[PDB]
Amino acid sequence: STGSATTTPIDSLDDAYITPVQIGTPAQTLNLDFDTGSSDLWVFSSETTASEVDGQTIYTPSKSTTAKLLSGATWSISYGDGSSSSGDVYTDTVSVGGLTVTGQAVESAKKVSSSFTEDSTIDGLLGLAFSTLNTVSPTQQKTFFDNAKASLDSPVFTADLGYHAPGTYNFGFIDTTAYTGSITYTAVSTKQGFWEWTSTGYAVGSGTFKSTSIDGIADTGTTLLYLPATVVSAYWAQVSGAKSSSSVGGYVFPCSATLPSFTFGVGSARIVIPGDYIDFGPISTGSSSCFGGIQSSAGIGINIFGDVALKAAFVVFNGATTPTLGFASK
Ligand SMILES: NC[C@H]1O[C@@H](CC(=O)NCc2ccccn2)[C@H](O)[C@@H]1O
Repeated sequence: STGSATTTPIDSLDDAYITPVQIGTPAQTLNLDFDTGSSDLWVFSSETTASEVDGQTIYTPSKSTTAKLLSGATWSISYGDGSSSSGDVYTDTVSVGGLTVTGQAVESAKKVSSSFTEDSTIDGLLGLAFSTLNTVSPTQQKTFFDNAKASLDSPVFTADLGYHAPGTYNFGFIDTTAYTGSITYTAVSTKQGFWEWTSTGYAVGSGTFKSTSIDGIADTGTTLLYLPATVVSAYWAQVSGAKSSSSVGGYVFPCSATLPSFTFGVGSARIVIPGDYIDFGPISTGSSSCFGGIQSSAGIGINIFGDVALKAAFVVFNGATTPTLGFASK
């Protein structure tokens, strides 16, 4: 089997991407944030505290003939940005782009934090990291990908995120028309439950490539590119007027600037992030100070190749017995 679904930016800045997902019988379609940095599939639901729902589409398990309460199971997750959610668990039929999994754990939110409430466009998350990170207790549950894997033509999914444009998540096959040149594959460590890999270095604009190992995770659920302070300082030094602002919470730059590209290494291959991918617009409405798309990982504990990096590439998440990651230009 295979699946193919279009993923769409939630706003004009590509702050996140949503992908339609069919849950239950008859189908209830929710727009979920596919997140390769976490491993829970959770949704706004008929069980979510009323005051914490503001415009989201909810899952109502009582209206699904295939929904079954997973007795005694609860879940609770907190993300790197401090957001969080929790609730109980159903199993139900879940389909993504024509690919169907029966008995998928669908985690129903009873509580969500304010940032989820305030985002009317995201109805929940679909985790695509390794199932070892799944928070369901007392019996850990598998991700959609892990459940589907055996049935897929090939045990892979691919992320093809657009810049200010729709893109595609494919499951079970590699669309050879969706990228240019070749796909370069690189080793993955699953020791922390992430798609963790080591970049071979970087360049700023037309500058010389710096060969240096940068360990980090491929995370579709993170907006920006978070890299070591040395690397990030070298980037923003090439932008006149750019500075790190503690009040704003990162590097900002004059909105009149032209941003240089940023290149990262994948083995001997190179992925080039165009400068305008790194522009996340005015820090507040009407401001002439703009927020940068490359930020320091110093306060995070990990480097994160988020959407800013990934949308410059066609990315293969290879879930073979020994997982690997593939990157191609496009
Ligand atoms: N500290 C490492 C962990 O932090 C995550 C980064 C994060 O929170 N991104 C934003 C975000 C918000 C809401 C939902 C999903 N992502 C990584 O995926 C790891 O899991």
